[PDB]
Amino acid sequence: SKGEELFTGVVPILVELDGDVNGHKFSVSGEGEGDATYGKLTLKFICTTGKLPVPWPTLVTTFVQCFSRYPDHMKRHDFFKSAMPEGYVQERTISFKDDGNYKTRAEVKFEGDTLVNRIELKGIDFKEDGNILGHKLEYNYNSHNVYITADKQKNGIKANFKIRHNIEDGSVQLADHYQQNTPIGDGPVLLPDNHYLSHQSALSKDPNEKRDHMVLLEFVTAAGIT
Ligand SMILES: [Cl-]
Repeated sequence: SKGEELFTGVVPILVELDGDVNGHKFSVSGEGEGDATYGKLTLKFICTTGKLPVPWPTLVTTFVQCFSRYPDHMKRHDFFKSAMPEGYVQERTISFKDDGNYKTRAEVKFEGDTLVNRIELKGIDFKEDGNILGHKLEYNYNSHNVYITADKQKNGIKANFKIRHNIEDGSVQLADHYQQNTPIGDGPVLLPDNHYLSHQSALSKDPNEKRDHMVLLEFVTAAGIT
């Protein structure tokens, strides 16, 4: 299909995020590339406003599941590529256990030769010295399964999952994610049977980068259908 064909090699990516959490405003720009043949993503993000006012790991899920590797037998379930190049809107509520929540709305779509993810994020009701605004979360990340179900009435998909954020005290902060995707264009897409995306991530730093930043490498593959 047209959408599949857009991803057969390495595709440049651009990420732009405008955030407001507890009324503290911030912006992040990111860039890198995705290779859906390997399910592989490499990305570098810069906070362009100063220090990020929340922990870099709480933004990982927000900052392109179109680059997941769907196995050949699962190719009829790949909603994300089927919506391209016109793209899809990706909304989430992210509820941090005993703390505030983020709401995000992003558009993921090709703008010429580049896959772009443009996000607005608003965060409310955070504790002034909780794990988030206080920056108590470890700079690391765990593997998660993203359970995908069709959302036929929106011609898209929903997903539900909980991110495990390891805290500096040895405890874990859960970040419950509720996700809804809907195509930007009016035509048909692939509506999947229930399955999951296995996402694995590793966060590092560019020891030559003086700006507040995050380097993120990720591998994402679809599974759950035998
Ligand atoms: Cl999981």
